[PDB]
Amino acid sequence: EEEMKEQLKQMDKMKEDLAKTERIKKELEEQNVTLLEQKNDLFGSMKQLEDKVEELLSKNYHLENEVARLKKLVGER
Amino acid sequence: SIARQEEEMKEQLKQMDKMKEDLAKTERIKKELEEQNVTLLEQKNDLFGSMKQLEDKVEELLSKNYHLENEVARLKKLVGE
Repeated sequence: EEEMKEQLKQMDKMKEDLAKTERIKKELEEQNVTLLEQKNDLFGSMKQLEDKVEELLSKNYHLENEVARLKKLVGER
Repeated sequence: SIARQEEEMKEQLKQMDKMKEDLAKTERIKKELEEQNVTLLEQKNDLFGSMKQLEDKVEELLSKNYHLENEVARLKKLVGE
């Protein structure tokens, strides 16, 4: 009579434990998606900065050569 | 009702095992997710750090560019370019 209890009771605790663990799992999943998005956004920004760096290093070097050329023409130093 | 009780306890135990099995699977996925989130968080902070270093580099490159363009304009004005 009171034996089916101990098993039924245990089953209830397990049903609860499973529901809880699943909530944590769903929570971790949401965090995972949020982190992946934040990374992709960061990668994109880094790409734009890297391109900008390449663009400026190239323009500056050319400008430095031009400065050198224009200077010899005017007789500067 | 006894044969009925036992038959129910057997089924009950079968459901209990299926429950244990679903819990153990959820736990494996949980740990895998925890580890992935730790890795993602470390990479995020690293990217952030690198982004700040890149911005500082651009900031300086922009100042050199500004000065160079001023110099070239000053010179081209004298030559006639």
